[PDB]
Amino acid sequence: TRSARIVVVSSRAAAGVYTDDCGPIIAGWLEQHGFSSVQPQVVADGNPVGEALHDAVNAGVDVIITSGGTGISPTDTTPEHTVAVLDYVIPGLADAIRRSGLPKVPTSVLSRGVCGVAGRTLIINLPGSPGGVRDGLGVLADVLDHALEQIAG
Amino acid sequence: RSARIVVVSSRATDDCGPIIAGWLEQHGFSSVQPQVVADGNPVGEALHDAVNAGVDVIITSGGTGISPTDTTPEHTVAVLDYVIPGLADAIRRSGLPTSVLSRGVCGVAGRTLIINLPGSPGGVRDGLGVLADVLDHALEQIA
Amino acid sequence: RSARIVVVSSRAAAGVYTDDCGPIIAGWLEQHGFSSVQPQVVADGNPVGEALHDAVNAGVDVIITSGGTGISPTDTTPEHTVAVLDYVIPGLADAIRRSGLPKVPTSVLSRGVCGVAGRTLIINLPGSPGGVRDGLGVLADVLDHALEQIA
Ligand SMILES: [Cl-]
Repeated sequence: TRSARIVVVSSRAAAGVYTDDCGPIIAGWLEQHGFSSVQPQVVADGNPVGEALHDAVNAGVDVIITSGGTGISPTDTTPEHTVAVLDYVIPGLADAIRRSGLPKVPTSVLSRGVCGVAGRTLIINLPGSPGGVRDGLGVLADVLDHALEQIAG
Repeated sequence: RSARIVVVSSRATDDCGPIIAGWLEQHGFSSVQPQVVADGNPVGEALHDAVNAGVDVIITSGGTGISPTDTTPEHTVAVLDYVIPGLADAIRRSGLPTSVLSRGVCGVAGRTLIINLPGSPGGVRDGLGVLADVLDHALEQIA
Repeated sequence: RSARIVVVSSRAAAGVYTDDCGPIIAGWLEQHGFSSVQPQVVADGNPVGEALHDAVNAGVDVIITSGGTGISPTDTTPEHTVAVLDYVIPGLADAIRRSGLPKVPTSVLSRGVCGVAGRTLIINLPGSPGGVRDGLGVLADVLDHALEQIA
Protein backbone atom coordinates (compact mmCIF):
# COMPACT_ATOMS: atom_id res chain seq x y z
CA THR A 1 0.00 0.00 0.00
CA ARG A 2 1.81 3.24 -1.25
CA SER A 3 1.44 4.31 -5.01
CA ALA A 4 -1.63 4.58 -7.24
CA ARG A 5 -3.43 6.10 -10.17
CA ILE A 6 -7.08 6.83 -10.88
CA VAL A 7 -8.50 6.74 -14.34
CA VAL A 8 -12.03 7.99 -14.81
CA VAL A 9 -13.44 7.05 -18.23
CA SER A 10 -15.95 9.51 -19.65
CA SER A 11 -15.67 11.25 -23.00
CA ARG A 12 -17.87 14.15 -21.81
CA ALA A 13 -16.01 14.59 -18.53
CA ALA A 14 -12.63 14.28 -20.26
CA ALA A 15 -13.64 17.14 -22.62
CA GLY A 16 -14.41 19.28 -19.53
CA VAL A 17 -18.15 19.44 -20.16
CA TYR A 18 -19.26 17.04 -17.45
CA THR A 19 -18.89 16.43 -13.73
CA ASP A 20 -16.48 13.73 -12.37
CA ASP A 21 -18.06 12.66 -9.04
CA CYS A 22 -16.41 9.23 -8.99
CA GLY A 23 -12.76 10.28 -9.08
CA PRO A 24 -12.90 12.34 -5.84
CA ILE A 25 -14.53 9.38 -4.05
CA ILE A 26 -11.64 7.13 -5.13
CA ALA A 27 -9.02 9.79 -4.23
CA GLY A 28 -10.40 10.12 -0.70
CA TRP A 29 -10.56 6.38 -0.14
CA LEU A 30 -6.95 6.01 -1.36
CA GLU A 31 -5.86 8.67 1.16
CA GLN A 32 -7.51 6.62 3.90
CA HIS A 33 -5.49 3.53 2.83
CA GLY A 34 -1.89 4.79 2.78
CA PHE A 35 -1.64 6.36 -0.60
CA SER A 36 -1.76 10.07 -1.11
CA SER A 37 -2.69 12.32 -2.76
CA VAL A 38 -3.73 10.99 -6.12
CA GLN A 39 -5.66 13.13 -8.56
CA PRO A 40 -8.09 11.60 -11.09
CA GLN A 41 -7.09 11.36 -14.78
CA VAL A 42 -10.21 11.70 -16.79
CA VAL A 43 -10.04 10.20 -20.26
CA ALA A 44 -12.39 9.35 -23.15
CA ASP A 45 -13.71 5.85 -23.86
CA GLY A 46 -11.47 3.80 -26.13
CA ASN A 47 -7.85 4.17 -27.01
CA PRO A 48 -7.24 6.86 -24.29
CA VAL A 49 -8.05 4.07 -21.75
CA GLY A 50 -5.35 1.78 -23.19
CA GLU A 51 -2.94 4.73 -23.26
CA ALA A 52 -3.61 5.66 -19.61
CA LEU A 53 -3.27 2.05 -18.37
CA HIS A 54 -0.07 1.26 -20.28
CA ASP A 55 1.41 4.48 -19.02
CA ALA A 56 0.48 3.70 -15.46
CA VAL A 57 1.80 0.13 -15.56
CA ASN A 58 5.03 1.30 -17.19
CA ALA A 59 5.35 3.78 -14.29
CA GLY A 60 5.28 0.71 -11.91
CA VAL A 61 2.41 1.95 -9.75
CA ASP A 62 1.10 -0.54 -7.10
CA VAL A 63 -2.58 0.03 -7.96
CA ILE A 64 -4.77 1.42 -10.68
CA ILE A 65 -8.41 2.16 -9.99
CA THR A 66 -10.70 2.81 -12.94
CA SER A 67 -14.24 4.11 -13.00
CA GLY A 68 -16.80 3.94 -15.82
CA GLY A 69 -17.07 2.49 -19.36
CA THR A 70 -17.81 -1.07 -18.08
CA GLY A 71 -21.42 -1.40 -19.11
CA ILE A 72 -22.99 -2.64 -22.34
CA SER A 73 -23.47 0.61 -24.20
CA PRO A 74 -21.98 0.99 -27.69
CA THR A 75 -19.13 3.06 -26.33
CA ASP A 76 -18.24 1.05 -23.13
CA THR A 77 -14.86 -0.56 -23.85
CA THR A 78 -13.01 -0.22 -20.51
CA PRO A 79 -13.00 -4.07 -19.87
CA GLU A 80 -11.47 -4.72 -23.31
CA HIS A 81 -8.73 -2.16 -22.88
CA THR A 82 -8.01 -3.45 -19.32
CA VAL A 83 -7.86 -7.10 -20.40
CA ALA A 84 -5.43 -6.06 -23.19
CA VAL A 85 -3.01 -4.58 -20.65
CA LEU A 86 -3.45 -7.33 -18.01
CA ASP A 87 -1.22 -10.39 -17.64
CA TYR A 88 -4.26 -12.11 -16.12
CA VAL A 89 -7.69 -11.56 -14.49
CA ILE A 90 -8.81 -12.00 -10.88
CA PRO A 91 -12.40 -13.30 -11.44
CA GLY A 92 -13.42 -13.52 -7.79
CA LEU A 93 -12.64 -9.86 -7.12
CA ALA A 94 -14.59 -8.59 -10.18
CA ASP A 95 -17.56 -10.88 -9.22
CA ALA A 96 -17.51 -9.66 -5.56
CA ILE A 97 -17.43 -6.01 -6.77
CA ARG A 98 -20.54 -6.80 -8.93
CA ARG A 99 -22.28 -8.49 -6.04
CA SER A 100 -21.40 -5.62 -3.67
CA GLY A 101 -23.95 -3.23 -5.23
CA LEU A 102 -26.48 -5.84 -5.97
CA PRO A 103 -28.95 -5.94 -3.07
CA LYS A 104 -30.06 -3.02 -4.23
CA VAL A 105 -28.97 -1.97 -7.76
CA PRO A 106 -30.06 -5.07 -9.72
CA THR A 107 -28.41 -3.74 -12.88
CA SER A 108 -25.01 -4.31 -11.15
CA VAL A 109 -24.97 -7.59 -13.12
CA LEU A 110 -24.44 -5.59 -16.35
CA SER A 111 -21.08 -4.17 -15.36
CA ARG A 112 -18.39 -5.98 -17.30
CA GLY A 113 -15.54 -4.81 -15.12
CA VAL A 114 -12.48 -6.92 -14.66
CA CYS A 115 -9.65 -6.80 -12.16
CA GLY A 116 -6.18 -8.29 -12.64
CA VAL A 117 -2.45 -7.98 -12.47
CA ALA A 118 -0.15 -6.42 -15.09
CA GLY A 119 3.53 -6.70 -14.19
CA ARG A 120 3.37 -5.91 -10.47
CA THR A 121 0.42 -3.48 -10.77
CA LEU A 122 -3.03 -4.39 -9.54
CA ILE A 123 -5.81 -2.98 -11.75
CA ILE A 124 -9.44 -2.63 -10.54
CA ASN A 125 -12.39 -1.71 -12.81
CA LEU A 126 -15.27 -0.03 -10.92
CA PRO A 127 -18.63 1.10 -12.27
CA GLY A 128 -19.26 4.69 -13.38
CA SER A 129 -21.56 5.64 -10.48
CA PRO A 130 -20.76 7.08 -7.01
CA GLY A 131 -22.59 4.32 -5.09
CA GLY A 132 -21.13 1.47 -7.21
CA VAL A 133 -17.69 2.97 -6.68
CA ARG A 134 -18.11 3.25 -2.86
CA ASP A 135 -19.50 -0.33 -2.62
CA GLY A 136 -16.69 -1.73 -4.78
CA LEU A 137 -13.99 0.15 -2.77
CA GLY A 138 -15.54 -1.47 0.33
CA VAL A 139 -14.96 -4.87 -1.24
CA LEU A 140 -11.41 -3.90 -2.19
CA ALA A 141 -10.68 -2.70 1.36
CA ASP A 142 -11.16 -6.26 2.68
CA VAL A 143 -8.37 -7.59 0.45
CA LEU A 144 -6.03 -4.75 -0.69
CA ASP A 145 -3.23 -5.31 1.85
CA HIS A 146 -3.15 -9.03 1.32
CA ALA A 147 -3.34 -8.57 -2.50
CA LEU A 148 -0.40 -6.13 -2.50
CA GLU A 149 1.59 -8.40 -0.18
CA GLN A 150 1.03 -11.39 -2.50
CA ILE A 151 1.94 -9.51 -5.67
CA ALA A 152 5.20 -8.40 -4.02
CA GLY A 153 6.24 -11.98 -3.07
CA ARG B 1 -24.15 2.70 -42.20
CA SER B 2 -20.65 4.10 -42.68
CA ALA B 3 -18.89 7.23 -41.44
CA ARG B 4 -15.70 9.10 -40.96
CA ILE B 5 -14.78 11.76 -38.40
CA VAL B 6 -12.25 14.45 -39.17
CA VAL B 7 -11.08 16.51 -36.18
CA VAL B 8 -9.26 19.60 -37.51
CA SER B 9 -6.70 20.86 -34.92
CA SER B 10 -3.95 23.45 -35.47
CA ARG B 11 -2.10 21.67 -32.65
CA ALA B 12 -1.64 18.63 -34.96
CA THR B 13 -5.60 15.16 -27.16
CA ASP B 14 -8.74 14.97 -29.18
CA ASP B 15 -11.72 15.94 -26.94
CA CYS B 16 -14.38 16.14 -29.69
CA GLY B 17 -13.62 13.08 -31.80
CA PRO B 18 -14.77 10.57 -29.13
CA ILE B 19 -17.98 12.52 -28.48
CA ILE B 20 -18.90 12.42 -32.20
CA ALA B 21 -17.86 8.74 -32.47
CA GLY B 22 -20.11 7.88 -29.52
CA TRP B 23 -23.05 9.75 -31.06
CA LEU B 24 -22.64 7.90 -34.35
CA GLU B 25 -22.65 4.51 -32.57
CA GLN B 26 -25.94 5.55 -30.93
CA HIS B 27 -27.29 6.32 -34.41
CA GLY B 28 -26.51 3.03 -36.10
CA PHE B 29 -22.95 3.51 -37.26
CA SER B 30 -19.58 2.43 -36.76
CA SER B 31 -17.12 2.22 -34.15
CA VAL B 32 -15.48 5.05 -36.16
CA GLN B 33 -12.01 6.17 -35.23
CA PRO B 34 -11.54 9.92 -35.36
CA GLN B 35 -8.81 11.23 -37.60
CA VAL B 36 -7.13 14.18 -36.04
CA VAL B 37 -5.51 16.38 -38.72
CA ALA B 38 -3.91 19.80 -39.15
CA ASP B 39 -5.63 22.58 -41.06
CA GLY B 40 -5.07 22.81 -44.77
CA ASN B 41 -3.91 19.95 -46.96
CA PRO B 42 -4.63 17.28 -44.34
CA VAL B 43 -8.29 18.33 -44.26
CA GLY B 44 -8.36 17.92 -48.08
CA GLU B 45 -6.85 14.49 -47.83
CA ALA B 46 -9.21 13.19 -45.18
CA LEU B 47 -12.27 14.51 -47.11
CA HIS B 48 -11.04 13.08 -50.45
CA ASP B 49 -10.29 9.64 -48.98
CA ALA B 50 -13.71 9.45 -47.24
CA VAL B 51 -15.58 10.62 -50.41
CA ASN B 52 -13.65 8.00 -52.50
CA ALA B 53 -14.56 5.32 -49.97
CA GLY B 54 -18.27 6.21 -50.55
CA VAL B 55 -19.13 6.61 -46.88
CA ASP B 56 -22.64 7.73 -46.00
CA VAL B 57 -21.55 10.54 -43.64
CA ILE B 58 -18.51 12.64 -42.86
CA ILE B 59 -18.49 14.79 -39.75
CA THR B 60 -15.74 17.37 -39.30
CA SER B 61 -14.99 19.42 -36.17
CA GLY B 62 -12.97 22.67 -36.08
CA GLY B 63 -11.29 25.13 -38.38
CA THR B 64 -14.53 26.91 -39.34
CA GLY B 65 -13.88 30.34 -37.89
CA ILE B 66 -11.98 33.37 -39.13
CA SER B 67 -8.50 32.79 -37.78
CA PRO B 68 -5.65 32.81 -40.31
CA THR B 69 -5.67 28.97 -40.60
CA ASP B 70 -9.40 28.23 -40.41
CA THR B 71 -10.05 26.73 -43.89
CA THR B 72 -12.28 23.68 -43.16
CA PRO B 73 -15.27 25.20 -45.04
CA GLU B 74 -13.11 26.00 -48.11
CA HIS B 75 -11.74 22.46 -48.22
CA THR B 76 -15.28 21.16 -47.73
CA VAL B 77 -16.82 23.27 -50.49
CA ALA B 78 -13.91 22.10 -52.71
CA VAL B 79 -15.16 18.48 -52.51
CA LEU B 80 -18.97 19.11 -52.41
CA ASP B 81 -21.28 18.84 -55.43
CA TYR B 82 -23.63 21.19 -53.63
CA VAL B 83 -24.29 22.75 -50.20
CA ILE B 84 -27.31 22.34 -47.92
CA PRO B 85 -27.60 25.86 -46.52
CA GLY B 86 -30.51 25.26 -44.09
CA LEU B 87 -28.56 22.54 -42.28
CA ALA B 88 -25.44 24.72 -41.74
CA ASP B 89 -27.74 27.54 -40.62
CA ALA B 90 -29.64 25.22 -38.24
CA ILE B 91 -26.33 24.06 -36.75
CA ARG B 92 -25.31 27.71 -36.16
CA ARG B 93 -28.67 28.47 -34.62
CA SER B 94 -28.49 25.47 -32.23
CA GLY B 95 -27.30 25.91 -28.62
CA LEU B 96 -26.91 29.61 -27.86
CA PRO B 97 -21.92 32.39 -28.85
CA THR B 98 -19.26 34.17 -30.87
CA SER B 99 -19.87 31.83 -33.80
CA VAL B 100 -22.23 33.54 -35.64
CA LEU B 101 -18.59 33.34 -36.70
CA SER B 102 -18.59 29.60 -37.71
CA ARG B 103 -18.55 29.42 -41.49
CA GLY B 104 -19.27 25.71 -41.51
CA VAL B 105 -21.05 24.24 -44.48
CA CYS B 106 -22.95 21.03 -45.08
CA GLY B 107 -23.49 19.30 -48.41
CA VAL B 108 -23.42 16.24 -50.58
CA ALA B 109 -20.36 14.95 -52.43
CA GLY B 110 -21.45 12.00 -54.59
CA ARG B 111 -23.67 9.99 -52.24
CA THR B 112 -21.77 11.26 -49.12
CA LEU B 113 -23.25 13.75 -46.69
CA ILE B 114 -20.67 16.13 -45.17
CA ILE B 115 -21.41 18.14 -42.03
CA ASN B 116 -19.07 20.85 -40.63
CA LEU B 117 -19.19 21.28 -36.88
CA PRO B 118 -17.40 23.88 -34.71
CA GLY B 119 -14.24 22.90 -32.86
CA SER B 120 -15.77 23.06 -29.36
CA PRO B 121 -17.42 20.22 -27.46
CA GLY B 122 -20.53 22.47 -26.91
CA GLY B 123 -20.72 23.44 -30.59
CA VAL B 124 -20.37 19.75 -31.50
CA ARG B 125 -23.11 18.78 -28.99
CA ASP B 126 -25.57 21.34 -30.38
CA GLY B 127 -24.76 20.51 -33.96
CA LEU B 128 -25.29 16.78 -33.33
CA GLY B 129 -28.65 17.57 -31.71
CA VAL B 130 -29.76 19.15 -35.00
CA LEU B 131 -28.43 16.22 -36.97
CA ALA B 132 -30.37 13.79 -34.77
CA ASP B 133 -33.70 15.06 -36.10
CA VAL B 134 -32.85 15.01 -39.81
CA LEU B 135 -30.09 12.51 -40.42
CA ASP B 136 -32.24 9.44 -41.26
CA HIS B 137 -34.33 11.40 -43.72
CA ALA B 138 -31.26 13.09 -45.27
CA LEU B 139 -29.58 9.73 -45.85
CA GLU B 140 -32.79 8.34 -47.30
CA GLN B 141 -33.22 11.25 -49.69
CA ILE B 142 -29.58 11.14 -50.87
CA ALA B 143 -29.98 7.39 -51.77
CA ARG C 1 2.61 15.18 -11.19
CA SER C 2 -0.95 16.59 -11.06
CA ALA C 3 -2.43 19.91 -12.24
CA ARG C 4 -5.62 21.86 -12.33
CA ILE C 5 -6.42 24.52 -14.94
CA VAL C 6 -8.80 27.23 -13.88
CA VAL C 7 -10.08 29.22 -16.81
CA VAL C 8 -11.59 32.40 -15.36
CA SER C 9 -14.46 33.80 -17.42
CA SER C 10 -18.16 34.48 -16.44
CA ARG C 11 -19.19 34.12 -20.08
CA ALA C 12 -17.27 30.84 -20.55
CA ALA C 13 -18.61 29.55 -17.23
CA ALA C 14 -22.10 30.45 -18.49
CA GLY C 15 -21.60 28.52 -21.78
CA VAL C 16 -21.95 31.91 -23.55
CA TYR C 17 -18.29 31.77 -24.66
CA THR C 18 -16.07 28.88 -25.58
CA ASP C 19 -13.02 28.08 -23.53
CA ASP C 20 -10.16 27.97 -26.02
CA CYS C 21 -7.30 28.54 -23.48
CA GLY C 22 -8.13 25.58 -21.19
CA PRO C 23 -7.37 22.91 -23.90
CA ILE C 24 -4.18 24.76 -24.89
CA ILE C 25 -2.92 24.61 -21.32
CA ALA C 26 -4.04 20.98 -20.84
CA GLY C 27 -1.95 19.72 -23.87
CA TRP C 28 1.15 21.55 -22.72
CA LEU C 29 0.90 19.87 -19.30
CA GLU C 30 0.69 16.38 -20.81
CA GLN C 31 4.02 16.85 -22.67
CA HIS C 32 5.61 17.75 -19.35
CA GLY C 33 4.58 14.51 -17.70
CA PHE C 34 1.34 15.41 -16.04
CA SER C 35 -1.37 12.66 -15.79
CA SER C 36 -4.31 14.94 -14.75
CA VAL C 37 -6.77 17.22 -15.98
CA GLN C 38 -9.96 18.55 -17.24
CA PRO C 39 -9.79 22.18 -17.06
CA GLN C 40 -12.30 23.90 -14.88
CA VAL C 41 -14.10 27.04 -15.92
CA VAL C 42 -15.35 29.50 -13.29
CA ALA C 43 -16.85 32.99 -13.23
CA ASP C 44 -14.80 36.07 -12.28
CA GLY C 45 -14.63 36.90 -8.57
CA ASN C 46 -15.42 34.62 -5.67
CA PRO C 47 -15.55 31.46 -7.69
CA VAL C 48 -11.87 31.90 -8.38
CA GLY C 49 -11.13 31.76 -4.62
CA GLU C 50 -13.40 28.69 -4.34
CA ALA C 51 -11.63 26.87 -7.11
CA LEU C 52 -8.11 27.63 -5.83
CA HIS C 53 -9.07 26.54 -2.34
CA ASP C 54 -10.56 23.28 -3.56
CA ALA C 55 -7.45 22.58 -5.64
CA VAL C 56 -5.05 23.49 -2.79
CA ASN C 57 -7.00 21.25 -0.33
CA ALA C 58 -6.90 18.37 -2.79
CA GLY C 59 -3.15 18.90 -2.85
CA VAL C 60 -2.44 19.23 -6.59
CA ASP C 61 1.17 20.01 -7.55
CA VAL C 62 0.26 22.99 -9.85
CA ILE C 63 -2.68 25.27 -10.57
CA ILE C 64 -2.62 27.28 -13.78
CA THR C 65 -5.19 30.00 -14.16
CA SER C 66 -6.23 31.90 -17.27
CA GLY C 67 -7.93 35.27 -17.39
CA GLY C 68 -9.18 37.94 -15.04
CA THR C 69 -5.77 39.52 -14.47
CA GLY C 70 -6.39 42.85 -16.28
CA ILE C 71 -7.51 46.23 -14.99
CA SER C 72 -11.22 46.17 -15.88
CA PRO C 73 -13.74 46.23 -13.02
CA THR C 74 -14.38 42.52 -13.11
CA ASP C 75 -10.68 41.50 -13.21
CA THR C 76 -10.12 40.03 -9.73
CA THR C 77 -8.06 36.87 -10.34
CA PRO C 78 -4.91 38.44 -8.80
CA GLU C 79 -6.83 39.40 -5.67
CA HIS C 80 -8.26 35.93 -5.09
CA THR C 81 -4.92 34.33 -5.90
CA VAL C 82 -2.98 36.47 -3.36
CA ALA C 83 -5.66 35.64 -0.75
CA VAL C 84 -4.99 31.93 -1.18
CA LEU C 85 -1.19 32.17 -1.56
CA ASP C 86 1.26 31.90 1.32
CA TYR C 87 3.76 34.02 -0.70
CA VAL C 88 4.41 35.28 -4.20
CA ILE C 89 7.21 34.47 -6.67
CA PRO C 90 7.70 37.94 -8.25
CA GLY C 91 10.33 36.92 -10.86
CA LEU C 92 8.06 34.32 -12.44
CA ALA C 93 5.11 36.76 -12.76
CA ASP C 94 7.54 39.34 -14.24
CA ALA C 95 8.97 36.76 -16.68
CA ILE C 96 5.40 35.89 -17.84
CA ARG C 97 4.62 39.59 -18.45
CA ARG C 98 7.79 40.08 -20.45
CA SER C 99 7.14 37.04 -22.71
CA GLY C 100 4.52 39.13 -24.53
CA LEU C 101 7.08 41.82 -25.44
CA PRO C 102 7.89 43.52 -27.79
CA LYS C 103 4.92 42.34 -29.91
CA VAL C 104 2.12 43.06 -27.37
CA PRO C 105 3.23 46.00 -25.17
CA THR C 106 -0.13 45.85 -23.35
CA SER C 107 1.14 42.54 -21.75
CA VAL C 108 2.50 44.77 -18.94
CA LEU C 109 -1.09 45.47 -17.87
CA SER C 110 -1.65 41.88 -16.56
CA ARG C 111 -1.56 41.97 -12.77
CA GLY C 112 -1.09 38.20 -12.68
CA VAL C 113 0.87 36.69 -9.82
CA CYS C 114 2.52 33.35 -9.07
CA GLY C 115 3.27 31.79 -5.74
CA VAL C 116 3.00 28.85 -3.42
CA ALA C 117 -0.02 27.81 -1.30
CA GLY C 118 0.97 24.89 0.96
CA ARG C 119 2.75 22.58 -1.45
CA THR C 120 0.81 23.85 -4.54
CA LEU C 121 2.38 26.11 -7.16
CA ILE C 122 -0.08 28.61 -8.57
CA ILE C 123 0.54 30.55 -11.82
CA ASN C 124 -1.75 33.30 -13.18
CA LEU C 125 -1.83 33.47 -17.01
CA PRO C 126 -3.65 36.10 -19.09
CA GLY C 127 -7.04 35.29 -20.77
CA SER C 128 -5.81 35.48 -24.38
CA PRO C 129 -4.56 32.34 -26.12
CA GLY C 130 -1.46 34.35 -27.10
CA GLY C 131 -0.75 35.48 -23.54
CA VAL C 132 -1.21 31.86 -22.49
CA ARG C 133 1.13 30.39 -25.10
CA ASP C 134 3.63 33.12 -24.30
CA GLY C 135 3.51 32.23 -20.54
CA LEU C 136 3.94 28.48 -21.18
CA GLY C 137 7.20 29.40 -22.89
CA VAL C 138 8.54 30.74 -19.59
CA LEU C 139 7.41 27.67 -17.69
CA ALA C 140 9.17 25.34 -20.11
CA ASP C 141 12.62 25.47 -18.44
CA VAL C 142 11.69 26.43 -14.84
CA LEU C 143 8.57 24.43 -13.99
CA ASP C 144 10.28 21.11 -13.26
CA HIS C 145 12.92 22.81 -11.04
CA ALA C 146 10.19 24.91 -9.34
CA LEU C 147 8.24 21.77 -8.39
CA GLU C 148 11.41 20.06 -7.29
CA GLN C 149 12.29 23.07 -5.09
CA ILE C 150 8.79 23.14 -3.52
CA ALA C 151 9.28 19.45 -2.65
CL1 LIG D 1 -19.22 1.59 -15.75
